[PDB]
Amino acid sequence: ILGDEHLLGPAEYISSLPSKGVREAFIDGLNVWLVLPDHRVNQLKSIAQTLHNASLMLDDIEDHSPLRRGRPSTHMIFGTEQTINSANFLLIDVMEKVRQLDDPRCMDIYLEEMRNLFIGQSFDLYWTRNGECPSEEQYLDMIRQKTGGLFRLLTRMMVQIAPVQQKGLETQLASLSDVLGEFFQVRDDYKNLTELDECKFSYPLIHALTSQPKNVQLRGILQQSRSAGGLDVPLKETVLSHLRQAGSIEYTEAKMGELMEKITDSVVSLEGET
Amino acid sequence: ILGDEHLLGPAEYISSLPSKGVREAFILVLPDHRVNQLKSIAQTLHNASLMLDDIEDHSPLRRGRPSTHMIFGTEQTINSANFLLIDVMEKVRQLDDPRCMDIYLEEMRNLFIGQSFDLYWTRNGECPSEEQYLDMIRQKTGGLFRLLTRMMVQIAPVQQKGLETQLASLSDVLGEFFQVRDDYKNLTELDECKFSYPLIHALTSQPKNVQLRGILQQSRSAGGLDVPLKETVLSHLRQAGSIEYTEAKMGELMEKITDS
Amino acid sequence: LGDEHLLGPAEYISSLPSKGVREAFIDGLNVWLVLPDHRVNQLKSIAQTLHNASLMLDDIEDHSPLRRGRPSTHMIFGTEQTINSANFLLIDVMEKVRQLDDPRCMDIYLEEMRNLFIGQSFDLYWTRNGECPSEEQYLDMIRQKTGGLFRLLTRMMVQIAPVQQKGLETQLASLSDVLGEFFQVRDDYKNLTELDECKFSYPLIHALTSQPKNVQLRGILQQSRSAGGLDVPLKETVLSHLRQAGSIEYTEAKMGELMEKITDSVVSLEGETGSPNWVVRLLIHRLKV
Amino acid sequence: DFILNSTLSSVVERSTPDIAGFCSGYELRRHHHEHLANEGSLRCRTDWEQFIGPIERWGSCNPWEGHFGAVVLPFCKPERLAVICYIFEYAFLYDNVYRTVRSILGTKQIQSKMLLELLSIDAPRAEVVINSWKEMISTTAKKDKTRAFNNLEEYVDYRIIDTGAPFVDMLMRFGMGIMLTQEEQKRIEPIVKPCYAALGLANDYFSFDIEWEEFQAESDKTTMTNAVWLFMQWENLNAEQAKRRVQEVTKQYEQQYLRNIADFAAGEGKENIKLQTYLKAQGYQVPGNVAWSLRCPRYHPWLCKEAASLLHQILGDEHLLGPAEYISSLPSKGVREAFILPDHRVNQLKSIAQTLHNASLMLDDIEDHSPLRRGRPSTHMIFGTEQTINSANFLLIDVMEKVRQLDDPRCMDIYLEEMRNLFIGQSFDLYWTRNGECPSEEQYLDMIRQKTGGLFRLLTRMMVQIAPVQQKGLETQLASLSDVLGEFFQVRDDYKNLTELDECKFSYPLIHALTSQPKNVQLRGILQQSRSAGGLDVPLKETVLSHLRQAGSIEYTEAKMGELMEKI
Amino acid sequence: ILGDEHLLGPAEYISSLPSKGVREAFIDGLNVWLVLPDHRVNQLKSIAQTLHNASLMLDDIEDHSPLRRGRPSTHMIFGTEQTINSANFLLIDVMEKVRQLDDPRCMDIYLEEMRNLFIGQSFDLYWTRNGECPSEEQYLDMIRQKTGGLFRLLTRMMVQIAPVQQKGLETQLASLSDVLGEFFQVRDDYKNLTELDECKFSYPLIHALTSQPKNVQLRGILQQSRSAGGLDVPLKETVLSHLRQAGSIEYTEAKMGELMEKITDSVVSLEGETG
Amino acid sequence: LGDEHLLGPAEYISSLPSKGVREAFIDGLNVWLVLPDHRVNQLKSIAQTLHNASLMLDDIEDHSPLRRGRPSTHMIFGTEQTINSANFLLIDVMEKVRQLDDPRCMDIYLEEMRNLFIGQSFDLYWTRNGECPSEEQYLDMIRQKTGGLFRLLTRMMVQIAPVQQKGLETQLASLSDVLGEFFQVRDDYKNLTELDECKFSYPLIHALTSQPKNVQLRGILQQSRSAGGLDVPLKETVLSHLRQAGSIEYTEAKMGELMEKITDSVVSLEGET
Repeated sequence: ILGDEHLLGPAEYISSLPSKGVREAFIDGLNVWLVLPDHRVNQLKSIAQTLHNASLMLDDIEDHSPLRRGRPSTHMIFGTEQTINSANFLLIDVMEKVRQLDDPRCMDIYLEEMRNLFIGQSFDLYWTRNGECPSEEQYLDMIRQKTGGLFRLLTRMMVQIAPVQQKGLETQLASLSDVLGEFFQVRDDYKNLTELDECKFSYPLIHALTSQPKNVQLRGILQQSRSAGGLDVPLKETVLSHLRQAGSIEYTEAKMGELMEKITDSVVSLEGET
Repeated sequence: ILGDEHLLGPAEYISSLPSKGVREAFILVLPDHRVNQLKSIAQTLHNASLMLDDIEDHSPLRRGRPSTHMIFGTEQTINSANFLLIDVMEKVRQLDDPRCMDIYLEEMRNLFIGQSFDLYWTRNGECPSEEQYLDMIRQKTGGLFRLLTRMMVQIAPVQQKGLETQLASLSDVLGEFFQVRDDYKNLTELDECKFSYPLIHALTSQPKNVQLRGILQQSRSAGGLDVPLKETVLSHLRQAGSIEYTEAKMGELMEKITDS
Repeated sequence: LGDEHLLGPAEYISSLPSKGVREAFIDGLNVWLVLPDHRVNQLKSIAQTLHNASLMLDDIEDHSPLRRGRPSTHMIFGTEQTINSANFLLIDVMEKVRQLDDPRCMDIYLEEMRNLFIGQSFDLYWTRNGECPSEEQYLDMIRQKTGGLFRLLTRMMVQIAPVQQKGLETQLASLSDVLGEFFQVRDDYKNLTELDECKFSYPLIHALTSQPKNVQLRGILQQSRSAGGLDVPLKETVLSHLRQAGSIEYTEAKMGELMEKITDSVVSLEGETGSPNWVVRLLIHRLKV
Repeated sequence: DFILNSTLSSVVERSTPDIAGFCSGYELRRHHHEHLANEGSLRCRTDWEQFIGPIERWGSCNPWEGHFGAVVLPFCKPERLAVICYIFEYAFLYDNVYRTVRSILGTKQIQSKMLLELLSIDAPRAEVVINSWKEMISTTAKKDKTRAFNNLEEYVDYRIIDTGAPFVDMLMRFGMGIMLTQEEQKRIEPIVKPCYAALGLANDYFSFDIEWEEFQAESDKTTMTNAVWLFMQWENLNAEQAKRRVQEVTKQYEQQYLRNIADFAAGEGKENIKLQTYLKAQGYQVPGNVAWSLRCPRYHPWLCKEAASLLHQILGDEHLLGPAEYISSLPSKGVREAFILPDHRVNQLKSIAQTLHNASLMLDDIEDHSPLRRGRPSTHMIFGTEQTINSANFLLIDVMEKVRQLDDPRCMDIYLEEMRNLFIGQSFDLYWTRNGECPSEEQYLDMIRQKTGGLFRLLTRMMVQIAPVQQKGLETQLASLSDVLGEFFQVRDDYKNLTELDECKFSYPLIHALTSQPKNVQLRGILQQSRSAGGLDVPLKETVLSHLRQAGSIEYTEAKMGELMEKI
Repeated sequence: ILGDEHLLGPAEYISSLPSKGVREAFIDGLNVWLVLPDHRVNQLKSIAQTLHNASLMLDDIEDHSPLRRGRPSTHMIFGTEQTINSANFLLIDVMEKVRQLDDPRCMDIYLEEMRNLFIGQSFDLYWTRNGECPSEEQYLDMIRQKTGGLFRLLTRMMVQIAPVQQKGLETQLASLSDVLGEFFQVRDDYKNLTELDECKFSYPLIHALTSQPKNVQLRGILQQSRSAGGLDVPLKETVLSHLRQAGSIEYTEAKMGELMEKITDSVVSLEGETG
Repeated sequence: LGDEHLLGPAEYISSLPSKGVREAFIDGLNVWLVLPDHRVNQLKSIAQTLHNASLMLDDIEDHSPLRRGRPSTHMIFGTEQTINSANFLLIDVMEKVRQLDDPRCMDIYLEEMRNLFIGQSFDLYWTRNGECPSEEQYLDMIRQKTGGLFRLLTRMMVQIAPVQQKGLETQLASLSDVLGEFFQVRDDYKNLTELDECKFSYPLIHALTSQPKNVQLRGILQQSRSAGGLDVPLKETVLSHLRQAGSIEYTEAKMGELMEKITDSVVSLEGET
């Protein structure tokens, strides 16, 4: 009838797994600049945790990943439909917490940044389904919304409840959020490749396909993955060998270095201001 | 990337299919603009529900035409449904009333609990009772009607404030009637092992019927039933006396719906 | 037609390494019942054939690729041929009971095989439909499935036994029933401690009963049902859910109680006979201690 | 203190330089808590006649120092001391070995009582003694006494195990209980044997005197295999000359053992006390053997009584009968009922036929992957495969309850033989169906005489047995009729299923097509496609029909029916 | 134990099937202008028939077509591997057939034309497997080589075998053959579409995908075709409705009319510089 | 445009590591036949291209995901593109045989290719239908399938060979057939000692012939035929059956007997020259 045990089951499962906690560390780091009450910071951390959990729950069915952190995924314990149902309700649940922050403007930020996140994820899903390689500009504009969406969403809701005074620090913090969202995705791509199964594009894999327009081997191992469903170890070694010859990994290291210089410059400028 | 063509695609496709407009016809002296706003909210919520339900039932067709997940994929349809929820959120905001927000959130919570119970019963093959099944369809199906009626009463010019309870009861009875009718007009005209009022009566009145339970189990681990198996299921339901046990419910619900 | 293709699946399973629990049980009971070597060997053949047919059928109805580490009979001869050989083995055993020179041995056979088939039918119904039985229902079933061959052999031995030893029948039947319960709870314990076919057990029943709201265990069991077996990480999660409800200790308590009953019954039998039975107690030692 | 605490046991005090010219100044110890060792043999003896039977041999017991297991090895732990005396007495009496059947059951109760107590305390510690026990018993069995052997050097290593040294050795191992590595044993095996041989050779040497009398008593005895008696034929002498011969021969190689203790393990690595203590333990028993064997009754029996006198102080049936009633509710044709004596006997036979046919149909539907039967869903789609198999087996068991009420023992054998033939036929059918093997015409016709004519033969023979005595000369005629009738039914079924083989079943027309045309590759390819994919699509079926009709196989089939029909 | 019975086998089942005789009729067509003897005509016709049979046998495998002319395909009676083997041997058989024409240049012609045919087929396969939409120019270039290759082969060998005199009328005949193959392919596409199961790109489909690079529905249905290895009736009707809105069935009739104008002009021109 | 899709699979299979048995055999024959270097390189090109096409096709017709520890060609380019490239390779070699400046070099090519295709056809038919050939039938097949390239190369070399080389035609051809037979038996031995594609071999044919009633072996072979391959315990069971039947010793004796003929033929050829 009404027990609400089949709704929060999947939500509670994913919320009891090991996690890095980068989203909460970002809030803690920002709270130094914007002095805020512990109550508000904890509310924002809960919001970020719920949004992250919903995103993780959804992005596992769309990747057919049986395991998460060595533990089984949520849809392998509850079912795909139940996981979708709980994830679509976590959006409503967060909607009641943004409304408890006592600010009419906080709902506008929520409703705009969520739309940006959904646009980015929609583009990622399209490029995954239809194997169309995007340009570097396109890929860098997706991950500034798909991954930098949560950081920007948290930042804009925190400079609004920030006590008076500091209001000028809006553009700088937003740029920091975007650069961090870019860095945290290039880093994950580099880590995953140097140390693709679901035929997912990455920054190193676009450079290879762009610099080498006549590489017919790469474009065929990229299609065997789509057709069969995944690449075995012998084919993954071939893909890594093809990427090692185009200088894609060096390109990725250069991009990461360039991004980190921007991060440190923004941090030093912000520290100078405050 | 500032495009909306891969996010709004499935939403436009599901809104182009032919419909019956039950929710719109359901929709207190209200100004016309408010009525159009409420109709848009109802339509968008129904479209999202259909988009999600077609996936959770592996239905290749909807009203004769293809389903949304066979033209755009599963994941894109899911993303579009989530953004449709966000868009309904935006639409409720424009109604210019603080108290519509709480109504929307509470009704969505109830609708999701009902759908969760339905999904649990369908996946695990656990047969609900009469009371549990009749309480699940007061939320999964009557949730939209209750949501709309509570929203309409609030933004209606004063006077009509004591009729919230009566209209809510009317909405619950209406949702029950719709679900029981759709159960009836599906056997007196299953492949995903969906329970129903006739099926529950048959399985409860007969605690030792092994044939029906075996056919249902075959349906579960086959992806669906063929024509002979569906025919024997119908014969079992007809012999158990559940086609007119359901016809008594449809009359009893019509008695309540007529009174209030 | 020259035989073969019929007693080939039967001979493949008779050439595999075994243990000899039933044979040792017969030799342990013979010191109390006292039978000629001919009759004891005939009963050994009957028990061996019946156990082999049971294993042949169990492998098919469990989708088990291997048995004792070696390939199964139906992966070398086909499902249909194995079924045919198993059906013929029942007719073959029914030819050996007739050579025991007793009309009353046929009634015992035909009345205990019915109980065997009833217990196995309930096992199959619960496995296929996903229904979870109660502890009483589960314990009663394994008193007919696993403790039926022991009872069958026992009731045949107390009928060919020379005149006098015939009042010791109810005690021996109870001993066989408790042995059949013990041999199944032990396997249930051993498999878990060190579900691919959605098989129920004492720990799993306890976990499902004590926790009416554990939605994760009921979820992984359904995943197993809908995927033809669990993976190793899901198996570890199922096993971990069974150490938080106390199922592993509940199974050991049941095992201890069963062993106490076995020891009490053996002591009573060794007292109402006058002969200490040092071969059945070595079998008890080989089991747990 | 993890060393040998020899405070509970002490050496024997004797002023002589050495008794009987053996074991000069060796530690022949005696245990002060020896009272447990005494009953150990007596408790065993009480078990024997209670399980095996009466004894007339007294055994091993002397008024002097003590038992052979007492003097030789008193270095046991206080608790694990009497369990060994139980083993020794059985071994010291086993060499000599309806009521015969009862005697055997007694043996299984002695070879398990000793095993129980020994294994109970510690199995890995225990397993050593049984492992040595297994090979020890077997070795002496193989050596035939009628066949002789060669020089004493090759003799001793047979004898060192034949009477058996490692037996006492493995109990000493059982005394202190250190597990030893596998390969390190091998290099020290030639270290222990010189001690073992000298240890073992004494036993027989003292025991020679009593072994002699036995040969004269037994005529059939071929040889008294014994080391010292081997000198009697090899080096012919009076008698006591051979007793002198080895009196110091063993004495000569034990002196070697003192070196081995002080050698490399305890030499260069003198500060390696964990290993150096291990070596010493082995050489303690040696003085023990000569003590007891000196004058004991077992070896010198003159004491007899003097030794004895001095020493006297579920409701069920719903998941079983679920697939069976479903298949019995589907429409039938009444072919076997019409084929089938007072009315009750006829009804009993009709019930038997119906149940057997239902079981056959249930089993056959599973092995055809056929979802439908008479337009109605098959049984394995309402109850599954395993439940249907269970019900099919129980139906075979149940028919037996029906057969036994016909009041005829010679109806219990007809049923079994006919079912054997039915299963043979079905086995050949299944083998040909699976392993893509086309039978010949004769093989196919033989198979369908048993798979399909088995039921008719069974019913006819049962009816002849049941029927009044006068009309019993038919039998053969009716059986031949039934065989032809079943053949006709099978050929008809093959013919009709073609005019108007989704599982690649060999029919009568198909065999003709395959045999008359050895070079037809299209038909064979289509059959293999059916085997692999699972079945045939409609144009494939039409091309199969075209290939069969071109070869004139349907006209062949119709000729068989007219031939079969004429015989009927 | 030396019979050639499992090799020639698949090559006879495909020959037994009914045909339309386009290649034979074409061979008869250029024979009035070239006037070469009957035995040479029969040899050329046998070469063309064998090449067409090999092409059909390979094509049916590379598309999973259970049926051909209403009857089952060759790889459902002999399997895939034996069909591939027979297709590979039919090339060698055709090349034994060519040397009997008693002209060294026939071998060079044959080798060049088969190189072109294999290039065209390679591009067709790459576009089909990788889900890459060709442009109009690329598609028209491919169908000029894959489909017009056989006609060009036959006409180039015919103008070489034929009795002396007339030799300058080679380029015109090659142009005619290329245009004719283009027409055959476009006609086949139109007939199939009006009256992509294996994700095959056509002229109307290319036009629709080029005209509206925002139609996500068409692209999604084309991807569903690839994912499920085929399209059902409602999805095919939806694709046809999409093509009947972007003016793809009308942009195809103009191409066919232009190809007929070219064919008629080429025939007329090749009727003036002869007798 | 270009041939980037037609020569893809050919170049990929050329890149992979090889042994060089064909090139070594050509070099070995050269000491008797004394061809110029240019012709020897032309023949090496022909042999390499033919071998590569053969491997490309064999991997397809045997569902082998791997080749020498590296991914197969049809796992990178698809089955259709690989078949197309193999056919173009068959075409391309015929443009190389035509560059040897001898009309008679083409009839040899056509006849030996016919023989090779016949042998492979019998192999494929036996594999698909699950029919066990006889020893004579099996040995006649491999004398054409794997003894075909050797015979082709030998005949072309003797045809190009500068004058003389009269009697060195039949002896060298017999050497080629024996050598191909020995290579196939050696490969069968190696595969066995250190079945997934239901492939018959000398040990397996011997076992199924010496034992007319071994039902277990036939059942395991049918299970391999149906399921798609043998998992490890079933492969161990087949190996145990073969060891019990004595097939391994039969194979080793056959290998020794073939090597004796190889040695005698080589000694005789050296003796004549």
